[PDB]
Amino acid sequence: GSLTEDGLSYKEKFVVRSYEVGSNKTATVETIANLLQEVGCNHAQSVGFSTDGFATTTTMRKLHLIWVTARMHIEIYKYPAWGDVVEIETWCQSEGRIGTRRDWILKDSVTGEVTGRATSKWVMMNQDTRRLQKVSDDVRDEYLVFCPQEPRLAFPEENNRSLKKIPKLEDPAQYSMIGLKPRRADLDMNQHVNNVTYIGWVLESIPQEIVDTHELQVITLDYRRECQQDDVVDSLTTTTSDSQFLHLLRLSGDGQEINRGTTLWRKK
Amino acid sequence: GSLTEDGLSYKEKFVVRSYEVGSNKTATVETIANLLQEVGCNHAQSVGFSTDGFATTTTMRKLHLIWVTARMHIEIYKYPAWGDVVEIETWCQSEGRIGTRRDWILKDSVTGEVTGRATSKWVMMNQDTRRLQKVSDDVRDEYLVFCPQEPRLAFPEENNRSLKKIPKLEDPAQYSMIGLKPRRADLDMNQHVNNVTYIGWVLESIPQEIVDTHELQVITLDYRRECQQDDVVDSLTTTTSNDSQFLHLLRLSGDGQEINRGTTLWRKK
Ligand SMILES: FC(F)(F)c1ccnc(N2CCNCC2)n1
Ligand SMILES: FC(F)(F)c1ccnc(N2CCNCC2)n1
Repeated sequence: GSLTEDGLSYKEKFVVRSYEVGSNKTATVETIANLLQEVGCNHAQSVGFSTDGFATTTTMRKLHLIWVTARMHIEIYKYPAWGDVVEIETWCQSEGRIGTRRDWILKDSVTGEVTGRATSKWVMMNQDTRRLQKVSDDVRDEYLVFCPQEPRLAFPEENNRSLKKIPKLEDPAQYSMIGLKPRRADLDMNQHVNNVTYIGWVLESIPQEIVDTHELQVITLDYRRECQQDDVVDSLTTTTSDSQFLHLLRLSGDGQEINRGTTLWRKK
Repeated sequence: GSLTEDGLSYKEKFVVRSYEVGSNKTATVETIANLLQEVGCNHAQSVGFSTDGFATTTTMRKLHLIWVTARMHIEIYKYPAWGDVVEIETWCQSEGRIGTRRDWILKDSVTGEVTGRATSKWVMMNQDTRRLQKVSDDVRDEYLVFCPQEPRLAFPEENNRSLKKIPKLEDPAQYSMIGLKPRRADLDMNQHVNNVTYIGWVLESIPQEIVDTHELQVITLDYRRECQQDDVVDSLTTTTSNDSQFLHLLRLSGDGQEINRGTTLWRKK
């Protein structure tokens, strides 16, 4: 992997592994999400971010601040097959004092065609109190050194899916998967549940017949609260329709919302 | 006219006037460009900018700075007819240290449909030395108070026309209109040549047959240097192409110094 000539974006090639593919011998959406996170980490390291798992700036470390994902949106046109090489380009953009964005474009290395795109919204959080906050002047200045200053968006279209408001699923849910618990493989190097695990948990309540007869085209996931190592989650799903679903992850005990999202599926 | 509910954009309605229309009884592209400038001025006044003809901030007046247009890009799907009401929404965005952008959406007031869109790039300049510069931290902070912080673009599409690099027309030009001079009606309240005058001058070298048989769809104009009140301009045009496309160059009649370059795309009626 490497920064591009202008130093404002990063590219990396990945060979899809045997254990990374589903029943149709193509990468799962979780494999895709792990690759987006990996190229994001490799970009942060190349532009001088911390190497402790938190990917923080100098000012963020002095103020005890960390980034937390607020939203992940992924659209796949073609999932790469086992053994195929997929190239991913990523870049960041500052969004005033609201937070920052990380965008990605996925290409077939052989054909050069775009096979997918993704966007993520990140918000500042004080690491100790867990309280959200605005992005300060000093942090906005650090982002100007490695981000394009003119807008560059993976999802440019006006009123596109990536910015849609997601409603809250009302009981009773059409489908559910109860008692989901993370194991050590679900934790990152800082013992927090990895963001990709929540995508897997959302997908657990989709009926196996849908997965067998449809391809996942779009997934939009909001993040509200974290699942701890000893927490238990229930994954709920209702058809809103292509097939479209509304999703909700909540703690098994008190029913506290951890995530909400939507998925759009195309018949194979 | 008024700021919208969130206070991050501005809207205004205009009734197209008799002297504002061309041969097909619809607004000229110069009428459209004047309306964009007017709604831009009304937005700046509503968010606390100076009222002297230079749309300046408190920090800009302190540092003797002004904005200058670097590029204007306009795309029209339907020109409003004489007597029609056109609604225009405008907003600004900060582009880091490079400069700022002002975007516009034009709608038919009756149907609610988008009839056109425009975007403009602005660069900081010291008013005394005329030297270009980067946008300072204090100016970027002033723009955050009245601009949307998430990107809002009139031209979102990937490699869209509004960002295309424009080449320099090589002599000899296919067409030309020589000896163009501005009169007092071409000057703004600060005695500088109005930006819309340059659009008119570019269009002067398009043959009348093209204007009679085609409608202008897209115009992209780069601004490099200003024409003074006593300067004389030559307008040059060469066809580069059902659509007709042209390359344009405005230069001073004497020494041939470039003042503007641009392109136009026309569709057969
Ligand atoms: F994205 C987000 F909404 F900002 C988000 C994601 C994940 N956690 C949070 N928290 C939990 C701790 N205290 C309130 C904020 N918030
Ligand atoms: F857009 C632009 F290129 F920045 C521009 C437009 C108009 N004038 C100028 N300059 C800068 C150099 N000194 C003379 C005035 N520059």
